[PDB]
Amino acid sequence: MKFYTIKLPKFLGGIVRAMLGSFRKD
Repeated sequence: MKFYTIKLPKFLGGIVRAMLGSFRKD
């Protein structure tokens, strides 16, 4: 939540947004 425990650069950050951007709740 606060930050990813993974030392990733923006893995989920750029990707997970894509997932949501594809979900489009409203």
